[PDB]
Amino acid sequence: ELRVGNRYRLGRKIGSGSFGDIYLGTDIAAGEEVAIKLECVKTKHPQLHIESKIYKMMQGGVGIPTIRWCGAEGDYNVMVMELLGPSLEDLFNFCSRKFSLKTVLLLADQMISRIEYIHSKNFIHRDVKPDNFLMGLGKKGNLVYIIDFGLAKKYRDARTHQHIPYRENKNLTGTARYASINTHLGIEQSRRDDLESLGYVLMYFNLGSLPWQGLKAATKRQKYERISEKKMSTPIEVLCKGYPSEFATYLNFCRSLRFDDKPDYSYLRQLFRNLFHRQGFSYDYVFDWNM
Repeated sequence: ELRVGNRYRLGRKIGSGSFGDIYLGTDIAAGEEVAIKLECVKTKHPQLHIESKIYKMMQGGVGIPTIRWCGAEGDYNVMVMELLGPSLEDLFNFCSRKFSLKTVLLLADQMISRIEYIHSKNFIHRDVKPDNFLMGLGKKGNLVYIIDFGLAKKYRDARTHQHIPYRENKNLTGTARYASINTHLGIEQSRRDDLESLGYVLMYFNLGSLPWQGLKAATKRQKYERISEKKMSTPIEVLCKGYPSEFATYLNFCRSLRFDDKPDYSYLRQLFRNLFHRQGFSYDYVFDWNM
């Protein structure tokens, strides 16, 4: 059988992320199913080792997947990770593409804390999207994980907390649908941009779709610019109309952060936490997919 690490049976391809493909694998020893990321070694700028080092720096964090093994075999760099449960996009589809307010708020609280944690380790994620959040397994089925550090970048020095300089003409990184407005404008990303993207993700869960989704386009350049210009032309107060004002406050707060500002994560969490209590929700972690 085809094995990597002389321990991991390789199975079918199950997705493609930053700079590499993801495969199902089986810990042929432990007997557990795993996820296996492969990067073709035939490149002048390999990334998987860099990503692995970011994960390993993160593993003191709640909701960061465990790395099981890192190595090079034949034509591929290999990173084996703990296999988690479905992505938030998967669960969104299981729930026919609408989440209740309570689920969105329960998710929002944990997703802000994952991003805060990454920032506390001097990195920005730069690919905040529903597919990059996965629920845990078993007694960790209530826990939201964040994955994929292939687009991550250090935003400050560990010692001085000197922020990376302000720069323009930086290329777009992750998905267009959730990119911050500044990212469309080619501005270097910082902490504010991870959080603004989360704001779009939350409104996506509330609405079923964002207003810059499904814009008719013949070529694929004209589909991106219609995303960019609909996102730039749709005020937050229009985007969040008919939803609790916290979501508009969240997005306005994130859009108004200065490039090098430290976000007040606690205030953002309390915004949603206080709304959670006003709606009379309880913390029983019964998400839409548990019903």
